[PDB]
Amino acid sequence: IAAHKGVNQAPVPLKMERVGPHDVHIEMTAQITDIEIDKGKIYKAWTFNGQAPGPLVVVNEGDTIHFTLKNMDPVVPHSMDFHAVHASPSKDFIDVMPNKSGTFTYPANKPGVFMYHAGTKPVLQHIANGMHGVIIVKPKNGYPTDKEVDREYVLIQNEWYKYNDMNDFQNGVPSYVVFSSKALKPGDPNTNGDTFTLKEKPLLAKVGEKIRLYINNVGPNEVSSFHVVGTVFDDVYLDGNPNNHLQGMQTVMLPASGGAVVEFTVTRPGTYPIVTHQFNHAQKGAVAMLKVTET
Amino acid sequence: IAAHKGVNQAPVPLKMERVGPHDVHIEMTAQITDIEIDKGKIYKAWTFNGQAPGPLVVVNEGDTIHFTLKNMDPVVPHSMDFHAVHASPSKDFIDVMPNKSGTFTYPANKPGVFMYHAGTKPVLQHIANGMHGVIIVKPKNGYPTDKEVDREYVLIQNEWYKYNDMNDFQNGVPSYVVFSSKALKPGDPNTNGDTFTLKEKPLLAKVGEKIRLYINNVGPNEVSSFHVVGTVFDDVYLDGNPNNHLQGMQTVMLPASGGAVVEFTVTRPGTYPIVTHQFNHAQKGAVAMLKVTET
Amino acid sequence: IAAHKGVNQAPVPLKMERVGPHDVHIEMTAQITDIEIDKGKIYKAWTFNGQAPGPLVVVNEGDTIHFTLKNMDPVVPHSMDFHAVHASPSKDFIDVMPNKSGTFTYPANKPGVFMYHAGTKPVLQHIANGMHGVIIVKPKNGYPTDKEVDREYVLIQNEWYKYNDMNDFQNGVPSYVVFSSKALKPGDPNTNGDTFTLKEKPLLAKVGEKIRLYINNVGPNEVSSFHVVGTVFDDVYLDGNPNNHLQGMQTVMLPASGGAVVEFTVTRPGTYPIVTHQFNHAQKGAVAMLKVTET
Ligand SMILES: O=N[O-]
Ligand SMILES: O=N[O-]
Ligand SMILES: O=N[O-]
Ligand SMILES: [Cu+2]
Ligand SMILES: [Cu+2]
Ligand SMILES: [Cu+2]
Ligand SMILES: [Cu+2]
Ligand SMILES: [Cu+2]
Ligand SMILES: [Cu+2]
Ligand SMILES: [Cu+2]
Ligand SMILES: [Cu+2]
Ligand SMILES: [Cu+2]
Ligand SMILES: [Cu+2]
Ligand SMILES: [Cu+2]
Ligand SMILES: [Cu+2]
Repeated sequence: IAAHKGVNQAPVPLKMERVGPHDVHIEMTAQITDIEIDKGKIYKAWTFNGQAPGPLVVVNEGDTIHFTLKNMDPVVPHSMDFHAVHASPSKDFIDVMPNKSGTFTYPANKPGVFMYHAGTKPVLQHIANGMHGVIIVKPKNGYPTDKEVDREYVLIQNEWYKYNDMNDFQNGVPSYVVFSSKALKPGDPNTNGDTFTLKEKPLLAKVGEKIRLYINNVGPNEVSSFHVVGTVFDDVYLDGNPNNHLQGMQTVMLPASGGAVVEFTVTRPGTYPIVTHQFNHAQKGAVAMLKVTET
Repeated sequence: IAAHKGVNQAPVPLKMERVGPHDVHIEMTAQITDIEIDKGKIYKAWTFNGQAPGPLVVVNEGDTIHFTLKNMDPVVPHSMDFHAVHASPSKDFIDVMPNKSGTFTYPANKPGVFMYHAGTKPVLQHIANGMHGVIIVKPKNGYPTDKEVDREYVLIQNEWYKYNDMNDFQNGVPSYVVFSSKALKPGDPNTNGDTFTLKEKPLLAKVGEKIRLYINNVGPNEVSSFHVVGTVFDDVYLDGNPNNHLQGMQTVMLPASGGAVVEFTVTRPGTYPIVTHQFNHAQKGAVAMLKVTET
Repeated sequence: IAAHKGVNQAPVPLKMERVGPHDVHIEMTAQITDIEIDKGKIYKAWTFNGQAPGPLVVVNEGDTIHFTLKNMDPVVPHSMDFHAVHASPSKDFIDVMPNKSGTFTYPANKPGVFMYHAGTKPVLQHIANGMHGVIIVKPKNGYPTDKEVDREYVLIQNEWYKYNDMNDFQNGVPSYVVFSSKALKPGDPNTNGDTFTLKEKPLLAKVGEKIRLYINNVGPNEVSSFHVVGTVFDDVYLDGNPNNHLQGMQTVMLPASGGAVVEFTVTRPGTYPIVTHQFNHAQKGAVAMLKVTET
C-alpha cells in the first residue's frame, strides 16, 4: 500500500485500568509494524499495539470492558471484535477511521480463553495481516483443578501468508504456522508469532510441576491439533469454560478461533516440544519448546 | 453430461405424512436443477427436490421412516443415506435407476441433527454436485434448555467446486463456501447454498431472545468452525444429542457431516454475522446475518 | 536415497513380553520396506517392523514400558515417541543410529488409544514416510459399556504423499488417504495403510452385535471425520479415556494424532462402509468395509 511504504510504527504498550469492581478500561492502538516472522523475513503487519498476535488482555468474569481503539494507520480503517463479549456487532464492533479513536462498551459474562480480532471487511485480510490476539476471562469460581497447578503460560497459534495477498489468503497454503507466548505475570516472555523465538528461548518449568496453558488457535484458516510431547493432558477445559471438562487427552482439537485451558505434568528433566500435530504446519514453524530443569 | 444439457427441472415440494404414532412416509425426488450459487454463477446441481442442500426433514425419536426416492435424472442413478437411521447400507441405501422409484424403510432411534446425502459411487461426486441435506430427529424428552429458547432456525454449511470436476472435488480448494437456511415453521426462510441470500435477507430475531440453531456442516470436504459474532453459545449439544452438553463455547468445531444444536442470547439491537471462523471459507461466501430488532 | 536403492527389508514380528505385574518389554525395529499403498503403487516406506502404520502395541494402565528400538536402516537415524507415556523427550525419545539399538523406559499411566511415531527431525518426514502406529492402554476399570460389546477391532487412518518429497509433505494435498486394521486377538486381520485391502477383505461381524472400534488418526497432516455408514455411535470415549464420554454421535472429529473408542450396533445383514466423511480423502482411498452376516 503506498501510504504504508517505509512505515514501521514502534510498539505502544497496552493500557488497562480497573474503574469499578466490575468495570475495566482498555486502550489499544491499531498500527503498522515490521515483525520478523521467520529468520530474514519481515512482514509489515497490521497489528494491535505493534504485536502480532496483539497484547494479552485479562479480565474477570462479569467485568464490563470500556474499550478504546486509537487508529494510528494513515489510511486503513480498523475495528475490534472480542469473542468474550455480548455486543451488537453493527454498533459496537465498528470501524475507527485513520487518526481517530472510538470507544465501545460491553460485558464479559462468560469465563474462558477467547479470540479477539479486527472486524473490518474483509475480515480475512485484517486477521491474516496480523489483527488477532486473546482475551482471558477468569472464572468467578476458578477451575476445580486450580489447587494442583504450579505454573501457567499463554500460547497462541496463527498462520502467515504471502504479504497482503488476498488470493493467497483465500486459496493458498500458509507459508508459516507459528506459536507465540503472551505474559500473565512479571517476568513471563512476551513474544510475536514467529518460527523461532520459543525454540531458542524455551518456556521454563521445574521437574514434577503441573503446568497450565491458556491456548487459542486464532487461524485465520487452519484448525489446530494441539499436543505437548512427553506428556498427556490431565485436564482440559474447552474454550476455558470450567464446565467443559475432559481428562487424559493426548491432543486437543481446536477450531479456528478455538481456545482451551490444558493442564499436564512434566515428570522428567529435559526439553518438551509443543506442537500442532498437523505436521505440515509444525514443519512450517509451529513448534514451541518447554525446558524443564531441576530448577 | 450430454443428457443434462439444457435440463433444469422445476423444484418439487418434499412430501411427508405420518402413517402411525411411530411411522412416517417421506417422498423425495432426485433431479437436476439450476441453482445460482453466487451472483451470476449457475451450478446445474444434482439435487433432492430441486434444492441444494435438499429439503429439511423432521421426525421424532423412535419414528420409522418409509422413504421413497423418485429418480427424475434422465441418466444418472441416485440413492439416499440418512445418517439418522440404522440400516443395511448395501440393501437400504441402494441406487434408484433413472425414471424409477424405490422405497426403503428404517428407524430413527437417536435424537439429533443428522446429515443425509446420496450414497451412489462416487459418493464425493454426488455430494459435491449438491446431494446433501439435514434430517432432525426431535428428542423424546426435548433438551433441558427447551424452556429458555425463544426462537429457532436451521443452518447448513456446504462447499461448491468447479462444475462436476472430480479432479477439483478431490484436490482443489472450494470455489465457494456457503450457508443456507431450511424452514422449521410457516414463515421461516427456505434457501439454497449460496453466497448472498442470508446476507441480503438476514434471519430475524428480537432483542433479548435466546436463539437456537440446529446446524450441520455437510462438506463435502471441509470442517467448520462455527461462530456467531457478538455472542457466546450458552449451551451446545454435539450432534444434537441432549447428553452431549457443553456450555459457554465461543466457536463450535464441526467435522464434515457434523451437527449441533447451539443456543445463544442476543442482547442488543443490530446485525450479527454468523460465520465459519475459518476465514478463507468465510471470505468465499460462508457468512449469514441475523438481524435483531426491538421487534 | 542412494543407500535405500533396492532395499526392501522383510517385516520382523513385534516382540513384547511382560516382565512384572506393572512392567512390559517391547522390541521393535526401524526398517525400510516396500508396501503397496494402492494397486500398482509401491512406497518404499520408513517403518517400524516392516508395517505402516507399525504393529499394534497393547499394555495396561500403570504399566512401565522398557522399549528397545533396533535401527536396521543403513543410513537414516530413527527414534520412537509413544503418546501414552510420560517421558523426557530430549532424553527418552532420542535417535538410535544405523545398525545400533537403544532402550528407553517410561510409564503408561493414562488409559486410551494413543499415536506413536518417530521423533527424529524432521518429524514430518518420518511420519509421512510411514513411521506411525497406535498403542492402546487398557483402563484399569474398563469402560462402563464393556458388558455390551460383542466384537472389537482397531482401525488407523493415515495419508501418503509423493515419495519422500518434503515440499509435497508440507504444501501438497495427500495422494492417498487410507485405513488399516491391526490385530487384537488371534484371527484378526493385520493390514497396512492402503486403498484396498479393507474393501476387498472386509472386517466381519454378526447381525445385531455391538461393535467397538479403537481408532486413531495418525495424519501426518489431516483431521478425520470418522463415520460408519448405516449406524450411529451409541457411545464414544475421546482419546479412549473412559471419562470423556459422548453418546449418539453420527461422526467423530479426530485431530491429527487423535484417538477414540467408538461403539455402534449393526442391526441388519449387509456391507457397512467406514469412512472419513471428508469425502475427498474417502475418494483418495479412506473407505473400509464391515461385512455383517447372520454369521
Ligand atoms: O508429538 N510430536 O512429535
Ligand atoms: O468475525 N467473526 O467473528
Ligand atoms: O457415505 N458415508 O456416509
Ligand atoms: Cu460486586
Ligand atoms: Cu468507562
Ligand atoms: Cu485491521
Ligand atoms: Cu471472530
Ligand atoms: Cu407409542
Ligand atoms: Cu409405509
Ligand atoms: Cu446423486
Ligand atoms: Cu454419510
Ligand atoms: Cu500391583
Ligand atoms: Cu526391563
Ligand atoms: Cu524414522
Ligand atoms: Cu506426536
